[PDB]
Amino acid sequence: SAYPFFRRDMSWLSFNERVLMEAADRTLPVYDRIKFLSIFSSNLEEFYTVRVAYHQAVLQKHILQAIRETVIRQDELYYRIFYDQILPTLEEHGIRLRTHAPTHPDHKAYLRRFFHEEIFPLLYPMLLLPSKVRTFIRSGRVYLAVRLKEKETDEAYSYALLNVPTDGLPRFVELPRLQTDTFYYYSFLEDIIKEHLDVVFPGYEVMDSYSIKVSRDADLLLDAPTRFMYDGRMPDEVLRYICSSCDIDPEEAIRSGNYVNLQDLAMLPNPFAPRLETLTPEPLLSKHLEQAPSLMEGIRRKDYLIHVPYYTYDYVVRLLMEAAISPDVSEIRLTQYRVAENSSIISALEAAAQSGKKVSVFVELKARFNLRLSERMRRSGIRIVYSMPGLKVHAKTALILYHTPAGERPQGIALLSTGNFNETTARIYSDTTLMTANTDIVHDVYRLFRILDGDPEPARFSRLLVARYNMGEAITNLIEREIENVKRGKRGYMLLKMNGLQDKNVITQLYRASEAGVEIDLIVRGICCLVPDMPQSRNIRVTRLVDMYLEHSRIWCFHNGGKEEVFISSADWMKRNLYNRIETACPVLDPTLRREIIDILEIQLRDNIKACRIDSSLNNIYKHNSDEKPVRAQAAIYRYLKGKEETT
Amino acid sequence: RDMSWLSFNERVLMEAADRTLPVYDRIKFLSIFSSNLEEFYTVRVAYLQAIRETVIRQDELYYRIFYDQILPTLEEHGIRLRTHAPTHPDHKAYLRRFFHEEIFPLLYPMLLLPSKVRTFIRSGRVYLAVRLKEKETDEAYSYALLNVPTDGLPRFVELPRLQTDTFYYYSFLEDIIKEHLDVVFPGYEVMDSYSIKVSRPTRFMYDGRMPDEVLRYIAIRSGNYVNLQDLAMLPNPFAPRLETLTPEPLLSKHLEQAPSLMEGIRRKDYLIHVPYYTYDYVVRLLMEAAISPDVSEIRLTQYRVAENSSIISALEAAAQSGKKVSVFVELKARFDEENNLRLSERMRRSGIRIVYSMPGLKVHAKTALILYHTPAGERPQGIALLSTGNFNETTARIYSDTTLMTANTDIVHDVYRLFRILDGDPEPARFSRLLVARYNMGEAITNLIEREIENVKRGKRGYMLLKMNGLQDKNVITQLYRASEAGVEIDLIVRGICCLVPDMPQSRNIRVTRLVDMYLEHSRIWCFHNGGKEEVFISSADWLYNRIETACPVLDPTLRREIIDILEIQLRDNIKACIYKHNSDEKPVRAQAAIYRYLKGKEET
Repeated sequence: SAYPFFRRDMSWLSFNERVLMEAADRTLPVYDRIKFLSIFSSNLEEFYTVRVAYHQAVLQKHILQAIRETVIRQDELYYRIFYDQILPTLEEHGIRLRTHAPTHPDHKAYLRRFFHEEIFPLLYPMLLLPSKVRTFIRSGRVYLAVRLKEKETDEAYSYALLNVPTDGLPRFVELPRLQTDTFYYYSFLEDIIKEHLDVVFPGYEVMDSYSIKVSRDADLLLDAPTRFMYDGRMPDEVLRYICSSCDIDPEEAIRSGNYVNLQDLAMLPNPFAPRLETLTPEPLLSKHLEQAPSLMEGIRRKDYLIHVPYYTYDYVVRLLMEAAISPDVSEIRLTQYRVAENSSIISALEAAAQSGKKVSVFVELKARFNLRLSERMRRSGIRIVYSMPGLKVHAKTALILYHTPAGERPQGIALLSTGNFNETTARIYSDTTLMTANTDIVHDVYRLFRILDGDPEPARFSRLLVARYNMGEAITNLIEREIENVKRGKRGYMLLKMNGLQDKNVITQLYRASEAGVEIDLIVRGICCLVPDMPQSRNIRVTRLVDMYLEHSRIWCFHNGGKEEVFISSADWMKRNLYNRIETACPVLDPTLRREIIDILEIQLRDNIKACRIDSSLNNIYKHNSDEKPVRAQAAIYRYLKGKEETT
Repeated sequence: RDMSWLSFNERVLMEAADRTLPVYDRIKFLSIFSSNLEEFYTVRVAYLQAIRETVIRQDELYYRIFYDQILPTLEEHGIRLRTHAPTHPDHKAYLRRFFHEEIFPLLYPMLLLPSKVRTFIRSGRVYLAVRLKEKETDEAYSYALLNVPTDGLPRFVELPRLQTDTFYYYSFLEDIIKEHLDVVFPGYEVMDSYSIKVSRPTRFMYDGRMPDEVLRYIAIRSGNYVNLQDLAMLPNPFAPRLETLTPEPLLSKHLEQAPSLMEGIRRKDYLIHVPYYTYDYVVRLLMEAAISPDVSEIRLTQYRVAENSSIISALEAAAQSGKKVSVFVELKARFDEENNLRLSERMRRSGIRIVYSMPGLKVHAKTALILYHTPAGERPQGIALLSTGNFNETTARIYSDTTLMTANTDIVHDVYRLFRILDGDPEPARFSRLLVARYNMGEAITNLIEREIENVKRGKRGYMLLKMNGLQDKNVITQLYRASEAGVEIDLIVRGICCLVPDMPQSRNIRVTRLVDMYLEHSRIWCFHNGGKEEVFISSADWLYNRIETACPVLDPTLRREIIDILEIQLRDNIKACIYKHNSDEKPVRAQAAIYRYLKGKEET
């Protein structure tokens, strides 16, 4: 009906604004902020190469103008933070990231040597004669466009392109130091190059150079560029001089600040070891699990919930290793985003397959995405099955099966999760993992993998929710039940946390639930297309929580009068999630476990330090409140969980 | 000396010429010749007329093998390495797409303007000097330089194939650039291009078809292809059907049929010789250690931390099982990439302790140690792994190395102690059997030499057998001279750079063999005759005061027999290297194939 919806990209840009804000948070240790600057840059790179590109491919066959307008604004904010706060704060703590060329003799002597012995051999000085010689400018790299005037006083300017060899040198170059010195010194690689251009072009007067960067859909030449970003001091004559070979309208050209590709800030060294950066605490264990005779025995006796970064990642692989050398185990089956890197998990699985046990890995990746690693695994006896086009398996489940009679119920352990088991990222992910021996779940997971492995099985699950099967109905039923309850004069409440909410249908149901008097708390960090503070969303509160850990859990709580039901999911509610992929959602059956999740989510909804509420103009508004005691959810959750573990 | 080892490189080229050898074997020898003539020209010529005459006719020998024999032979076995652009449309289409999508974005076309703009030429890299006319009218020439981006792409490009096709098709990377020059220079009639290659600017191998004026626009003129040592990289479509460099990896069938590897080692010492055997035992043993409840800790030396390997995944698994896992890496890169940082961070997150070599004492000793749990002030009991090579095999050229796997209580305690010395722990620095560089090693070697000299003075035979990569040190060359005059017989098996001259008053007793074979002989072994009660050493280096090195005695008699057997195969007469009587009626073989036949035989006993 007549329902409002944010555009998804505007909503996305709102998210990256909040990332930029972490950088502006002066209460945070500098390197925390620097990390977020880098993240912001890498996110906007991804957005450009898939999302802006998409809209550019459509406009061949306003959104684009809106993006550009917003990005130009965010860019200005970025440089204000960088020059007015970051660089100054670094100096307050003895770090000098030089933005101009050193005057100090020793530093000069050093860099001149460095340029000569280390940089220069990695250069490729390219004169640009546009119609005469063709040249490529690779994406994700930084290049210097140099303007040259020769011997003759003639106005005619020459132009040259050179590389900043960050494929062979660091972006940031440390300058030698004495303990008596006030600072540690750093220089941009491209700055050093700028300061020595005269040796590269001896027969010219080097007029100026400007940093450029191009993002493109892929690095290729056409057979007979989503972004072209450059230092704003650059005259258009030289722009149209590289456009003289690129056919690039002033639409993709965005003039920006003096340093580009600043996602490399993630590479800026902190010479004060653990200082200048929030120390992440030591990951907790479960005492209960630890004091069982073996891990598999523990899960056989009780369900466990593991909340990671707070708890270790170690339980998945430890369990896998137990299972490897156990006589009782017939098979192990799990999902994996890719098989490309070596991992503990792969190793535990290889051991198991070599121990004769049936080992299957269902991998959600593509046609044209490793080869040696897969063959090593197959040789070990592991089986690897891919999602052939249509449904890609986004589900995050593992399965350990015991030897059982014949027509008996499968017995074993199911592991279900909001993210991947393999920790392989520099950013730390907050995620939630259920470990259960429950015979209904274990059977459902059992059945799921047979279905994914193409075997005949009835499309029917006891407790599990699978996408393109029972999940759509279940989500509708659950929401509807809250609507009904309000009409019976009972409380109607929902607590919903995910990375993204974008699906028009589910959003419309939510609006109808609000209209019906159902109260809704949404905790959504990324894209949200539901628009808050509206008549149709009058009973909805929208919280975006962004902090050091990536809030990646997907969790659903339906009040149901007071017989609360909690689900853990692999899916956000996008269009592609509820229809294209195979996903999972799982009921948390154990009451104390369900209670914990709600406790945690309540901690999140109580956050007054990082949490932001969204308004109808897509603004990130901090939920700060001096009157109440300060609570930041990522600190508090750790204290809560550590608390309970001392109560063993 | 130099005339003799230029005639050593003659003997390699001789093998390549050998028309009864399998094509890819011949191709690998040509490849060895090209890498050897190179090394010469950095360590010998840079350090002149007498060189040129004999080299330039070898260069003529080489190219004759290559063009007249190697190329058609491949064709005859259904391998088509083209020297020209394809006429076949499918191929023509492919390379054109390949050029645009893969090669072009990796290109840096630079017009050469010699005094206006300065530019560097990287050594070891192949470039294309390109000669341009902007129009056929001009008569004069523009010039340009082009990279051949073999750092991002292979030197030989395979063209797509149908099972029905007669051949496998390959093209040189630079030739594809040659054919597509006009996309790079649309404004010119692209007159020519020539392969160039520099050494350092001491040398300048280049395409002989190149004029000197363009040479002056920036010197040993050769054929149409430079850096032909790349011919090793050229793949063999037919598994191991046309080579000998990859026979079936051997298993230790005894160890294979023990109830576990850890059980096996616990009961007997084992030797593992690589290419010959599987590389898997170390990884598989490490995994057994990772799942085992008995294992208390795992220590290991590493060169760098760079590759995320099977071994890393294992140690991670061990650390996550709660075991102490420390890793001793000797070099940290200066211009640190994030992939190093990421891998190391993941390992740190997993429980693994990265400990970098504390100054001076870089560990070069490539060892591992698996420790069990033991009662009180008990002796450390476990497994120790000591090797001649690096634990992480990420090689292009194939190295042969030897690994001891022992649970011997003396060595295990010795390796234990060594790690604690590397872990900066104050320790009673006294090793029972092991010999450690800035500790007992120099004294011990000296005695070992002085016991043979002693034995000569006692009327008994004095004998040493040493296998080495090379021997530079003056003090020890003279130490070997000291033993030589004092009546001690000496065998030197070496490969690379060595300056000890034979055939003199101080070297009548020093014979020096240099093997002519495919794998890089990396083992470093010391054999002391000791009046017939023989002593053998596995060693991490060759002759002692800079880093920390290890020499390990081979205590087990049968393993000592084994190594001596191997070494002696490398010393026999029917094997290719360089009063008595025999005839010219036995077919010479290669040491490595003989060694393989030997180790295979041993296993099926």
